[PDB]
Amino acid sequence: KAVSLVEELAQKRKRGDSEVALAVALVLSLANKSSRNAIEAAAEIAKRGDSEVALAVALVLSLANKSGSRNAIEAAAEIAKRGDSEVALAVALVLSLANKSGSRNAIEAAAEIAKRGDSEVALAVALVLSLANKSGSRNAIEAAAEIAKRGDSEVALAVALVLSLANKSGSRNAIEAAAEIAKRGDSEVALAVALVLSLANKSGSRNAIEAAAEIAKRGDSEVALKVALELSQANKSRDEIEKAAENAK
Amino acid sequence: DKAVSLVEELAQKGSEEAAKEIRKRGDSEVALAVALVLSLANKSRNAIEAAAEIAKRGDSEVALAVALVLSLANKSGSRNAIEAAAEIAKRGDSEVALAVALVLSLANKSGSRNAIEAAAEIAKRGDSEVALAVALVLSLANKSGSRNAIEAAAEIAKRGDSEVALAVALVLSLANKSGSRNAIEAAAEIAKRGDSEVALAVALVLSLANKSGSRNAIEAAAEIAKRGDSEVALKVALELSQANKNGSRDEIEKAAENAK
Repeated sequence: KAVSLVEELAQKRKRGDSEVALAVALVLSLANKSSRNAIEAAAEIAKRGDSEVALAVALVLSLANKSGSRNAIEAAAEIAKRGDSEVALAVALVLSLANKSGSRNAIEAAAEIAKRGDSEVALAVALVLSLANKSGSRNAIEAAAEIAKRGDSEVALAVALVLSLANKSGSRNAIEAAAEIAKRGDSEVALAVALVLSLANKSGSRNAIEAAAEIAKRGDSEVALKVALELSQANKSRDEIEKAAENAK
Repeated sequence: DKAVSLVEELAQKGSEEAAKEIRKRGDSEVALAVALVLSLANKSRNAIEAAAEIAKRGDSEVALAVALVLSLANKSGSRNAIEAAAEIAKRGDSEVALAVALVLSLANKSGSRNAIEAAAEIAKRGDSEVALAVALVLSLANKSGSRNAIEAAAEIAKRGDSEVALAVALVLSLANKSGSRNAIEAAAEIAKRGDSEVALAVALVLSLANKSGSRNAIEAAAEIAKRGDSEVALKVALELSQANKNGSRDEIEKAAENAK
């Protein structure tokens, strides 16, 4: 029967694998209601006969119609032509997260990442998006959009570190400053701060963590590294962690 | 019509009604999606039980993500990964299913069984942030083409720490853009070590070396990475950062030699 649904949707088998059959029906059912290139791409997948790939494409395609951005529909077509499940999935995440983002910058950025089709960028962007969506600050979501727009794997990975590290500190000041760093959008500041926060949390001193949030807010790359040095060596005297924290204050 | 038929036929087969609801809505994407979800459940008990929750939801995005994770749980052929996928299907969060799909898919394409073992663990923990961060380290190890990095990625994935994975994926990524085979070589050494403070401190140096655009700086940075001394990376990072700000092409090469 599945071949019938794929055959009807195709026309409008010899292998006989249900999943592939249904999977492709999706790829064609989604293409036929979309972009001439989209329909053409969906066909190429059907000829491929890959269970995993057909779904990822349909998924990126399903997410392409939800945003509406034809650039997303056209970008999904090229990913369908590339036929790499890694690229499709990572773009699915960025697209899915941009939709749940509630930001048109994020949606516009996500479509841009789809065109470029860089797997590494989309995943790192999807991280920064996943964190901004959980942070609950309108400014952070736009910071992520700005980051995703730049299409830089390093800033996304450096900012995601800072956001992730702040969320584990439970310190509103640290989170407040973390969103500030994403706005600034500087890879060198985020990493220098990512160290400080990482080293404060590991030392497990609220005064160290809050001192770090102070450093982050100030956003002075050299100062974070100076404290990172002072904080690192103490980690290697609970009496002393407070000293370097106060000094950083 | 066939969509509701295929879903209904598979729905009759020990299913827990929902098919009538989906049929009443008459959405193909949801219908084909759920059909795939149930089809994958039948051949695979909690999965069959879990798939019904998806069917009643009538959500196109979740059904595919779940079906995808299910499809990959079959190709891995690891029972633990099947059960893990069922718990994710019970949640019905397309984000977790997607991020886990990647880790599972990337672990399958890696060829390391430690990795596939790890990928299954990630599905059980169902941590959206860890699955993505690991997927990075995995995606980067599969592209590096050094069997040790893949096993390094498996170890990282095994520990289930988003910080170490994000710090390591940073150095690996930073090394791949350096074009320096020794930097890439040292980057694989860092991931094996598995130290977050070391990788970050090194990620800094590399970030600064690449930015300054001095091959001496990069090769010096790679030397630092090989040593793996966190305190020494930050010292050079400070010396390197301040040259990147002034732009003294004569100075950058000076602090690069100092790092040796």
